[PDB]
Amino acid sequence: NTVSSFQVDCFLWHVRKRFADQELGDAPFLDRLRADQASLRGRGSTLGLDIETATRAGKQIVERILEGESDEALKMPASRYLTDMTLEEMSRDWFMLMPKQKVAGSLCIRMDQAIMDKNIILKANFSVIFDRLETLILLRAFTEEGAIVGEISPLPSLPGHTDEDVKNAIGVLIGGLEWNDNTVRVSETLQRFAW
Amino acid sequence: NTVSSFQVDCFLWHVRKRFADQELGDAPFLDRLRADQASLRGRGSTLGLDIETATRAGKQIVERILEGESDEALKMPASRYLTDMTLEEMSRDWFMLMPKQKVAGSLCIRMDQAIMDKNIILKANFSVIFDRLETLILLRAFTEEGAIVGEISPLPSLPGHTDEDVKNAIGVLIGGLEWNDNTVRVSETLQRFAW
Repeated sequence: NTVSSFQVDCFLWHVRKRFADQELGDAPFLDRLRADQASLRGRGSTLGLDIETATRAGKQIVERILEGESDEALKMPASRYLTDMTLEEMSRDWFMLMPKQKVAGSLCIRMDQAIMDKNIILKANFSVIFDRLETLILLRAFTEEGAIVGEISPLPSLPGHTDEDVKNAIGVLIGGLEWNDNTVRVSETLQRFAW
Repeated sequence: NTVSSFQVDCFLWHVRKRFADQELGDAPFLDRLRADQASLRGRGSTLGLDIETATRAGKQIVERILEGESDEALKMPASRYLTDMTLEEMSRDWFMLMPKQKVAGSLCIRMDQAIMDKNIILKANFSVIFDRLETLILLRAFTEEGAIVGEISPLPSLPGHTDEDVKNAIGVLIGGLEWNDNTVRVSETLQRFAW
């Protein structure tokens, strides 16, 4: 119930206190330390439980979360994060004059039917693993003139998407753009990891 | 003198006429064809030379320029053009609040001393050959917030620059930026071809 979360609190306080004992903690850090020895004393008093049995039981619950870390904290490989786009580029507002939107396997594909006879380049920020595209943060289509005209975005409310899903979304976006005579080009950091 | 350039004119006219004979030429193309049969007739008249001997001698001068092409038109390898930056990005105006400029082997290096505690990424548009950076069109430093703060540009009035020159310029730019506690990151298309 509440007692268990309060054992968690008492133990975690004792933990950051052992931290602070090296005296590397920040002034606000230690302020929170005081604030929390206060709050925990007030709760242990207007509750009715000693805080040492609570510290022991919070040690027990960190042993359970440590059994969770012992189930295999860390997977077996490492990831790499690749960026074509400044944050600005990722978050810059844009619009399409005649939208074309589509959903395909946890991926939103947007483009503007009104873009014709432009050179478009595709930039993406994503994640690789085993030299293969692990997960897509975002992709965007820019005109050499500088305009955003298409976007491949991850759908949050779905259980993940794959590298083949992204190569398919890219191919479909490029097809839609090329239909209107737009010469579409891919940033090297996508050639090298998603074709 | 003038007669030789006019042999060049008469021959090159006969050439584009042989083109036009397939009737694939544009309306303005053929307009220029007429305009030029006119101008060449007027010049051959108020000059005093037949245009057929001039066509023969222009064939001789294209044989000399063809001996120039026979000295070895085409080198021995092929190049590739790599783009991080839309034209906009390359030509977008910027400024530095406290400039730092420098010349190093046909390369201009600019940066802003006033940039501190930013994440900067380096994008470049350049040319490779044998999977090595042949020649740099331009490089620019952007902040994740979107601001240009440094630039590595080719100096036109000098006899070319090398890939080592560019790796040195990059290293120097990154050093200058990192001095002010800015975390500098390189676009993958530079990692993969210029380190």
